[PDB]
Amino acid sequence: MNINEPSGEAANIISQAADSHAMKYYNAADWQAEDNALPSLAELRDLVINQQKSVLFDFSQNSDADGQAEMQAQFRKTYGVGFANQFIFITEHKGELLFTPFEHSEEVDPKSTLPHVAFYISVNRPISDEECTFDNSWLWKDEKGSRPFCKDANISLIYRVNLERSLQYGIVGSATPNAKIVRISLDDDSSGAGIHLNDQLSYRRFGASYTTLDAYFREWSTDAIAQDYRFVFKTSNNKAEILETFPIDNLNVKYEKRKQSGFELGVTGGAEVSEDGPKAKLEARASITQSRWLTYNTQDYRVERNAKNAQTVSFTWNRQEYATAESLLNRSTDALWVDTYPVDVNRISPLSYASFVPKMDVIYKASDTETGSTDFIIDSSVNIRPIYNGAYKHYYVVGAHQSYHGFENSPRRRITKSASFTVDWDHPVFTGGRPVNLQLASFNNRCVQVDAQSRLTANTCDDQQSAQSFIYDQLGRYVSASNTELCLDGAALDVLQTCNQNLTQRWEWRKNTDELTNVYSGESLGHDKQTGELGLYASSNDAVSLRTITAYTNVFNVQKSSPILGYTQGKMNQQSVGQNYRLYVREGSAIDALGTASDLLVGGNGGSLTSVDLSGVKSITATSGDFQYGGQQLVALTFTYQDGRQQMVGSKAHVTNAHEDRFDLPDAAKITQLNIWADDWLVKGVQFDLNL
Repeated sequence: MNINEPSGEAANIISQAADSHAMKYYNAADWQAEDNALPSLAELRDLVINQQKSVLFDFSQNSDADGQAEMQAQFRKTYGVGFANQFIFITEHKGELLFTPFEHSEEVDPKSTLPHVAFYISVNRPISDEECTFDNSWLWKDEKGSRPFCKDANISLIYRVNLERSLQYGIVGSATPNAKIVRISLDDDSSGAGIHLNDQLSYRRFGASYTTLDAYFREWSTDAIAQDYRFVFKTSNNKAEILETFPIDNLNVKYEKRKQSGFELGVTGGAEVSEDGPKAKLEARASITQSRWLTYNTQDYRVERNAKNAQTVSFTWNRQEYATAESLLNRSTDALWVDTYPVDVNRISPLSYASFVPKMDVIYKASDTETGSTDFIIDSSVNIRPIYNGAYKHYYVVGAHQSYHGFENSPRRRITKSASFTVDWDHPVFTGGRPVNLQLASFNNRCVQVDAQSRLTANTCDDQQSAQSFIYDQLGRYVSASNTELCLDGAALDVLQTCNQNLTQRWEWRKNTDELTNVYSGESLGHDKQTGELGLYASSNDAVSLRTITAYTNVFNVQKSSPILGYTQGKMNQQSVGQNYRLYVREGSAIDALGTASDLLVGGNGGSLTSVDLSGVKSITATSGDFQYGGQQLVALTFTYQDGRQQMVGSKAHVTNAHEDRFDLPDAAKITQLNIWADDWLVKGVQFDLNL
């Protein structure tokens, strides 16, 4: 929905864009008239990542402080991060959202199992000719005019940001922290273009406009280099503190190293350590290492780490090798007739002017009970330094010579590009839980959804909609992802209630069923088969179904693998999906064998052969129950396609106490690997690995 006209500045941005066909414009003032005017997370990801559009958000229409805060809060809640800028461009970078906040149209004129929120922030600061203009002379600065000492100078950087939670896990003395984590990185796999000052260093020669005997008489001003590059990380309040950084110690000159900066987080665990999957309560069960790769080639520069306080850290690439104009001289004395450039610019590494790509890793922590918000500020700068050298004449009696000198008091100019983003500590990703939904199984595609007034309804499932996602916490409460202060309460199931210690807010799954029970009363969660309204029931009846299905959602990070459908038994069989994009299966009363190639089937020898086409599959449903021969057993897999067609392998006829698990494939995702558990008779479980 577009309701308001574009601002004058937005019209300039749209018209000046290099690819205007890929533009998508949104005036944030529209949200006051229509809550659905803003794109949902699914729509924004589809536009930005799948369709490769450039989405422009416009906050410039109304400058009211109350309105500014409301629109920013809506943006922050929906997309995970907030900015205090009039405009925000959103584009795709490394499969994630890249935010480019800016103020003026001139700034953009081209002429696994760990739950975490990932995005990128880009800064692009062209440096004007005036900003690299210095006097042509230092000895005679008022006489020789001025010139630009750089050419097409530019700062272009991309910051990787991760919002995540670490739980405490591990042996005493080596346990992971229990803290909310904001991680900011400039790494090898997502870096921007870097900082550029010049393709090659030129110079200009000048002489004294007066006769000289014992005086400076000649000067050379060389194109500028970076005396330093600096990167400062700050916060708006003390809710966050620096926990870990790389660099940790100062780096020396001529340092060549690719550093793996690993950070250990405690997690609720994947399918390997948590058998119950989506039905598992929040509990630390494993630790994972999240690594960022940082390549250093410091050459002329040492890297100095400075921590002003617990909230601030800075990294400065400081010139150490050939750091002075004097050090660049390759001549010391000469006869007076000699007239030549006394400087060897080959002593200046190209990292100093041609291309510099900084790398660093900053990990902030906040307490596990932190609330409110914090702004994170990054100041990236280059200290532009022109180079001046001079020649001094010496006459004694009957001989003479000149000596060469460097000047270090000459002017410098620091150009800084700043960026700031806002983090909500109440974001559900900071609970450490993997988001899940509550699907009303009597319906085909209905999930529990919370509206703005916290009322509960049944809506078409959208696994990227926060209103349909919950966190199954350590007490068995179902905490809403839209508001972590609200919980699903059996005392009143028409509206979410403030989370507390009451037993009516705690839920327990009945093993090997689709039945979710309330702790206080022992009754089961039921839903009306027509309206979807929730209630507590001691049994099913004509109007009410007691079947609830839960699965992992994609509100934080898109799931790259399904949970284990069925059960694990024996050796896991990894099978890659071939170019046919087809599954081969021998079926009967159950699934005898399953495979990706007609010859390569894992399982038993019986059953009737058939094939399943993976093209257009929207979801996969696994049916299990007590088999005619044995206990709990996977007996059927149902593939549902986007057109609505369904194909089922196996059967449900020879089973009792049937229950289902549903795995929904994300859009534009390809199945590439199958993990199949089977004995000599039947297939026991299957897990799907995806690529996005």
